Amino acid sequence: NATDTQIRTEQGIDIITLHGHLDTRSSPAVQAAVLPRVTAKGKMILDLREVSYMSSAGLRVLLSLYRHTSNQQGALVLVGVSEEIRDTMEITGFWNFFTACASMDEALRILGS
Amino acid sequence: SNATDTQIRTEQGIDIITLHGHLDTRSSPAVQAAVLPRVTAKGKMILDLREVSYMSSAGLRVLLSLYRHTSNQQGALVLVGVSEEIRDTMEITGFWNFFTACASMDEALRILGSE
Repeated sequence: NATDTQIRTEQGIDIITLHGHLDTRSSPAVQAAVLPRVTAKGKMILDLREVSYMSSAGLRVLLSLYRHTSNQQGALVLVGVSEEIRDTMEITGFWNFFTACASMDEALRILGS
Repeated sequence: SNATDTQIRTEQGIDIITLHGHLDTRSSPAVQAAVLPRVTAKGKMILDLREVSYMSSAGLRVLLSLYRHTSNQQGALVLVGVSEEIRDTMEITGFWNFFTACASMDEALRILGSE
């Protein structure tokens, strides 16, 4: 259940990789881990290629993530949002806060490589 | 009917927008297209929602683009009179956390610094 997380920096770009399902039981541990890893004027990539589903509570984690990156003057890219997930974020209107692509490769060009 | 009654005005620097109805799939475009433009630059806007019963996904999405866009113009916004039932809905998601709200017009004008 818990989300297996991996966190690193390569050239001032923080890469948080997530594996699992943003449950409502599993959401808190990921939030606890991700928010402290945002950098001011910071560039982050959140790789969601192996996240299978978000419920309301997992989407709240992204928005949470987005609001403090927004306020930290930082830049965040989502990598590999599942079709299903995007379609669910498009309905609510949350999708339009975010920058997103399908590859780690394109994601680094967006932030400066 | 499904049409929302939307008044817009400016009191001493503040753009005040008043809504009557619910914001669903049918009623939302008109509210967004009407309200969204009056978002000026470095502005002040009270959105009075005292008389809105509810708002579907599409509706709250309207509050969303108003927030996003209110940002593009780096301006202010206070939501007045949001019901508990609508307020719970925006807490489910955490959208609620994007906004500044109060129950009275006075407090808004105050949060915006008026008389």
